[PDB]
Amino acid sequence: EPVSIWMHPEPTLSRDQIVRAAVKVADTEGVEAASMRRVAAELGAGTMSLYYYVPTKEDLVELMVDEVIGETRLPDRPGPDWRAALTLAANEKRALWLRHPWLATAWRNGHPVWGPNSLRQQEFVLGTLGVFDLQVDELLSLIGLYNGYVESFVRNEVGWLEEARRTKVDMREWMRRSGPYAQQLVDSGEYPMFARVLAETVAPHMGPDQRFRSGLERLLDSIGASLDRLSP
Amino acid sequence: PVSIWMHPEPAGRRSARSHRTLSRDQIVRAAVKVADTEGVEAASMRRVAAELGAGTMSLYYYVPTKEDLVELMVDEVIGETRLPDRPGPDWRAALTLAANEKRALWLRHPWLATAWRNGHPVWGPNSLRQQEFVLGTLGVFDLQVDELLSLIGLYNGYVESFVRNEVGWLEEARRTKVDMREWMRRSGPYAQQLVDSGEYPMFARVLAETVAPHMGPDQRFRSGLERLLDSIGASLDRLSPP
Ligand SMILES: CC(=O)O[C@@H]1[C@@H](C)O[C@@H](c2ccc3c(c2O)[C@H](O)[C@]24O[C@@]2(C3=O)[C@@]2(O)C(=O)C=C(C)C[C@@]2(O)C[C@@H]4O)C[C@H]1OC(=O)/C=C/C=C/C=C/C=C/C(=O)O
Ligand SMILES: CC(=O)O[C@@H]1[C@@H](C)O[C@@H](c2ccc3c(c2O)[C@H](O)[C@]24O[C@@]2(C3=O)[C@@]2(O)C(=O)C=C(C)C[C@@]2(O)C[C@@H]4O)C[C@H]1OC(=O)/C=C/C=C/C=C/C=C/C(=O)O
Ligand SMILES: [Ca+2]
Ligand SMILES: [Cl-]
Ligand SMILES: [Cl-]
Ligand SMILES: [Cl-]
Ligand SMILES: [Cl-]
Ligand SMILES: [Cl-]
Ligand SMILES: [Cl-]
Ligand SMILES: [Cl-]
Ligand SMILES: [Cl-]
Repeated sequence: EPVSIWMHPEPTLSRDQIVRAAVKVADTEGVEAASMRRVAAELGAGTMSLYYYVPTKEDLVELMVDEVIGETRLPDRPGPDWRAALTLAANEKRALWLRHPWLATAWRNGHPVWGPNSLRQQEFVLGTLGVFDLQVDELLSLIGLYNGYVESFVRNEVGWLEEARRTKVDMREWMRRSGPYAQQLVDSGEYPMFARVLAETVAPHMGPDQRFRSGLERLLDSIGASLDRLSP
Repeated sequence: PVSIWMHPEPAGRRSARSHRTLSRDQIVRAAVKVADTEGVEAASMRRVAAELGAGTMSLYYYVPTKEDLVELMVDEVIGETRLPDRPGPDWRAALTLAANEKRALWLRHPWLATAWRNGHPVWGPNSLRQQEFVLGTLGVFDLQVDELLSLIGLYNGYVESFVRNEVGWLEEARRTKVDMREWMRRSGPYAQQLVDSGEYPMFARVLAETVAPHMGPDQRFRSGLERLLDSIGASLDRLSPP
């Protein structure tokens, strides 16, 4: 039976060096550029000798994820103020993804990453609502609202940065250039919800940081409303 | 760069050595079939041309870049969703229908979970029509546009995360031969070592008390979706007191 990288003890070179060097490549070149042969060259080592520490590309990615999650700066305990605690975790996750853009898209597996940094972060996040009388699956559903918002926002933010390096058209410029088509769509009268969105939305005109915070505040109100009903 | 939705499409044309007339639609449809069977990376201009019995360069007359092709493919398959013109007066039932149609679509075309790496939205006609339906489900409540979009954000965040993870398991298992249920079996001993450490009590509680993972995929999706709809409902109430 193939053994989890987390159950697979590691014996000049080390697993951590290999992982950190891989991360440094992916940060600027993407995860596909962080091949073993590339990471080997970065460490002045022979490629075959890397496999002794990290048996596969798949395992390298999983190690890379857990390694970076270790960079977040969370207190030991979430404390009683769940809003502040989730805001703190939200801001840290956003900053982490923007430092490591590949996090938004590198993971195409189903299985979760059960390395020590991810488990430690999960304690903090799951613990934020431990002071309400929730069943586990109620808890996990509310935390899914939180993760859903943060990851969707930042995945899109990192999509725009990626897209703009290809096209040199960023979000603001994209909205400017799409205006004549948007008007054509509104004037057709076929998309009245869309027309309402365009006429009335505020979010796209704020900077990214206040747009993130303003969505977070609404997200947290949505969790608070559910808490009112579940644990009254 | 003119967007693909504004890029005027030339007349259908048959190259002298080809049996079939070439059009944008026929190229996108042939691309979708390739992506379904072999993934989006395999659907190079050449491969898609081979499926059509056409020369590679003649495709570029109809679709100028791979990215436009992908945007076209995304909009094409979204046309497959089966939604009525208007959502109707039951918002839970309407978002339930859209959730189940999106999940089935992503299961038919699993590259939808991963192939879109851009920031810009797809404003093709199939996407805009589905967006009207989805946005329309809460349009009758007294909601500011950005409260509406935050609530629809909850809906999409749930459906996409679930199905992205579902399709991930399927892809992962084609490589490893271990699906989710088997992965849970094989990970038992390690999970028990983590619990035994005493360093992860929330994790221990989760492993002890979670029900969802033990359900079959349809029941798990439904049961999460009901909980998501309960949260949207608590928000709808609280947004318009008393
Ligand atoms: C995320 C995203 O899609 O973000 C979009 C951004 C890139 O682009 C934003 C965008 C684009 C263009 C404009 C605007 C945008 O905000 C402006 O607001 C704008 O509307 C503009 C304008 O071009 C205007 O200038 C103009 O040129 C023409 C018109 C007719 C109106 C204006 O005159 C007035 C206003 O200036 C809107 C925003 O749309 C939304 O927020 C859409 C949200 C839709 C949620 C869909 C969920 C559906 C779920 C599902 O199917 O499961
Ligand atoms: C999505 C996912 O991660 O899905 C996981 C699935 C693949 O795997 C599920 C999983 C795995 C293993 C087992 C189980 C699982 O459910 C079982 O429930 C299990 O717990 C099992 C067992 O192996 C057991 O058999 C066993 O071998 C060992 C122990 C200690 C207990 C059992 O004896 C009893 C029980 O049968 C857990 C589930 O965890 C969750 O559902 C976790 C939700 C995590 C949310 C974290 C939010 C973090 C956010 C953030 O940091 O921003
Ligand atoms: Ca508030
Ligand atoms: Cl990447
Ligand atoms: Cl490699
Ligand atoms: Cl490998
Ligand atoms: Cl941008
Ligand atoms: Cl800002
Ligand atoms: Cl793919
Ligand atoms: Cl599975
Ligand atoms: Cl089922």
